[PDB]
Amino acid sequence: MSQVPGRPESAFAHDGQITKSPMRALTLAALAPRRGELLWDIGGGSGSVSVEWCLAGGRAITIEPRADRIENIQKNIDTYGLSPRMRAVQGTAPAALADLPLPEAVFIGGGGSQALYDRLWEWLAPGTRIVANAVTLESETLLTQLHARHGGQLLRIDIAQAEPLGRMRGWSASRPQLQWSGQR
Amino acid sequence: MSQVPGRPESAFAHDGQITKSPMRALTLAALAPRRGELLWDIGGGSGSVSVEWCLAGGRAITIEPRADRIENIQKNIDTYGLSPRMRAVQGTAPAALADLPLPEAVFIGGGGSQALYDRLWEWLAPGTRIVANAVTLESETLLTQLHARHGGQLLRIDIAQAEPLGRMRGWSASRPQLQWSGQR
Amino acid sequence: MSQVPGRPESAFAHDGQITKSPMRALTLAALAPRRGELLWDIGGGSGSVSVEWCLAGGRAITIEPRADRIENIQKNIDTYGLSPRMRAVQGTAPAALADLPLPEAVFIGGGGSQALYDRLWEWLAPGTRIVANAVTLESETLLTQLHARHGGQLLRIDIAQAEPLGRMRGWSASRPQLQWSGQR
Amino acid sequence: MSQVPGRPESAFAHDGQITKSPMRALTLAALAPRRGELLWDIGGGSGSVSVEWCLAGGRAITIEPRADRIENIQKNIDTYGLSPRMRAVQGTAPAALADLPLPEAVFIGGGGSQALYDRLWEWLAPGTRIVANAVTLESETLLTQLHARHGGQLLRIDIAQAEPLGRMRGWSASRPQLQWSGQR
Ligand SMILES: Nc1ncnc2c1ncn2[C@@H]1O[C@H](CSCC[C@H](N)C(=O)O)[C@@H](O)[C@H]1O
Ligand SMILES: Nc1ncnc2c1ncn2[C@@H]1O[C@H](CSCC[C@H](N)C(=O)O)[C@@H](O)[C@H]1O
Ligand SMILES: Nc1ncnc2c1ncn2[C@@H]1O[C@H](CSCC[C@H](N)C(=O)O)[C@@H](O)[C@H]1O
Ligand SMILES: Nc1ncnc2c1ncn2[C@@H]1O[C@H](CSCC[C@H](N)C(=O)O)[C@@H](O)[C@H]1O
Repeated sequence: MSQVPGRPESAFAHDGQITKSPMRALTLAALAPRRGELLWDIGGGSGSVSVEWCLAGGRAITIEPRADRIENIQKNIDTYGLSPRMRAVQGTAPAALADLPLPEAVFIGGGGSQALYDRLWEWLAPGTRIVANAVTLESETLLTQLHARHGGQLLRIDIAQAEPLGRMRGWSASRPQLQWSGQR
Repeated sequence: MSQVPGRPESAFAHDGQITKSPMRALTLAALAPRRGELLWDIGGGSGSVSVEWCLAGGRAITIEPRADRIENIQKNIDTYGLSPRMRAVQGTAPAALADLPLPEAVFIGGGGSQALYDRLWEWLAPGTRIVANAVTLESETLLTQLHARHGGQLLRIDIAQAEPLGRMRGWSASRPQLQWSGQR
Repeated sequence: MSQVPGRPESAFAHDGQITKSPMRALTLAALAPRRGELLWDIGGGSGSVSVEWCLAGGRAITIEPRADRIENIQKNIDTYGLSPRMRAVQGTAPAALADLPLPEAVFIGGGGSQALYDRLWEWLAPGTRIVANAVTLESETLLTQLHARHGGQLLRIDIAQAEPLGRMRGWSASRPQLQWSGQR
Repeated sequence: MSQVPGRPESAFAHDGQITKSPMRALTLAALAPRRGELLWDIGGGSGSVSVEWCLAGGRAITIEPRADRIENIQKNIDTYGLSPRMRAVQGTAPAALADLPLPEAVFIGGGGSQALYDRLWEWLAPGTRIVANAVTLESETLLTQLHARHGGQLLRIDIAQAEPLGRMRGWSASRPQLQWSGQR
């Protein structure tokens, strides 16, 4: 079992919603976990980002509304013997982050609206690290405005795979993603 | 300091030829270090891949012809106290590889030719993992051929960054890079 | 000489600010000249869009503030004997637009601000076609907003070219460009 | 009806196989038709590239094996009153090009193997223009080798559209295409 992020999708329980391995390698690079650091993983999903954060030696709380997804998250905590360093929390951000200890880092997988970012600026200790991925055009202008307001690094990421087609190979149909890496 | 690959380019002595931090994350994700595994790093440059591979628990031999770049590799060995774990060899592949112990993984950022690959193909223990980045049409073609012959994974990767443009921002002008990841 | 848009950049007097030939093809495709239709070309530069629009049978008014660039527009008018069909106006939109007859189509390669668009929105006959290229994060955001408000088509476009790289070839480093095409 | 290439897909009879409008704008830009010039459109499909070549004032022969596709091609000749400037030919290249008059330009939509390119170099008058689009990795290395051997322009083209997803917008999943524009 690998000592670095980007571990296969199949290292995790998940439905058809999971940060794909190369994106997750990028995401963890930007999160930059130090040992014992806390992360709020807003979005959650399969919790795979949290899992790699914890395997790098971090502690993580992983917020997620959907019940089916929370089961997957929980299986992944057990599978990696991650209690109590990682906690699944069933809820919806920002509301679900009201009664939680302040973190050193925040990952906005999913749920990234202005209301979230207003609350975050209201609730978080200055210099708390933020990392966000956006796949919609609306999420993208949001990350672009955040980068205008507060600086940081803003990356545009395109990754495709080679695949069958049908006696030949093609590039898999790809979407770019924006990622913002900043503070506060 | 960060517990995962893709640390900033300033965490390393380098001369301008370093592997960019997000690409370094992707590569290490493909290399997938397990504790104590050995890496051949062909085309060391400033040795950043090897440093992050060894920081994840591996050992590495780093092959670079240029004495001035070797010196930077040496500093990174020093900085991170990796001398038990990490060796520099001044030289050219394939000649410099000939008396080395066989690795568990190989990385080619260096001058990857068909010669190098035929030699690697003859020498390597079956199941040894290979990872290569290409940034020329000629080396990309080569990876695609390698992929057609041997399988594994072939990724096309484009990463840009938000850069100044007068009082405006613009995407930095990037090249896609091809990355093959296979074995044997 | 070629009967379609996207003629080489050498078929025009220009100063370095010209629209690239493949982008000029895409733009004219979006503009879709019918015989005798009128174009407002905001941000003329060297007037290449207008030249190709008028060569397809249209008429155009070309708006550029810089006297030295106007001179290049003038040469292209001369070269192609377009003076009955094509006018240069030295100035800035929106002021320079105020006494012009209303067009059948408008192209903004020029300084496209929200001001310009509010004014264009008030002045223009409903069904007038609009086409804009963006190369900054700020102008791209604007196009996306325009798209959300008004519909039409929004394309993301990346074009690179095979360039030397020592004795090897590599892709030239390009930016994506956003292009909106709508009406009213 | 527009005086330039890139006309909508729906301006043509076609099954689910047709050069998409922006690609076709690019393709015709590179073909550069002059009035009365002959084109072999190898591939054929719906014949849309031929149709725009002829509407620019060119003559075209359009080779295509599949019977269903040839009906579409023929409907497009009738619809645009293109007889006899455009001829549908049911066959398979290179064989199907044995008894045909020599052209000024060649478009390799589909069917682009080495056998084709060996025959073409054997059958065509020096300085005959070639334009080719490739979507597979094998077709791409072929166009890359052709560019090594004979120069010309080699472009990498990525175009995406904005589209629903589901209360938001996404970029449509896109494949890059290589296009070679050369001679002989
Ligand atoms: N307001 C909100 N707060 C928290 N999570 C939300 C949310 N809105 C949507 N989500 C969740 O965000 C997830 C999408 S992202 C899933 C991928 C995940 N990052 C992974 O690595 O596995 C969905 O599971 C969705 O239920
Ligand atoms: N035949 C060969 N054998 C070993 N190294 C080579 C080589 N040809 C070129 N190289 C080296 O490969 C380097 C380019 S790649 C440098 C990036 C490196 N992976 C890093 O992270 O720092 C150059 O320094 C060059 O000297
Ligand atoms: N407010 C404004 N009104 C009109 N033109 C403007 C403007 N601001 C900038 N421009 C012009 O827009 C040009 C950049 S775009 C040049 C490309 C042009 N379409 C061509 O094919 O040649 C510059 O020359 C600049 O002077
Ligand atoms: N050897 C060959 N010779 C000629 N046509 C071929 C071929 N192999 C495949 N084709 C055809 O090439 C077509 C794919 S391309 C279709 C898009 C077309 N360029 C258009 O603009 O409408 C298919 O119709 C296929 O039947």
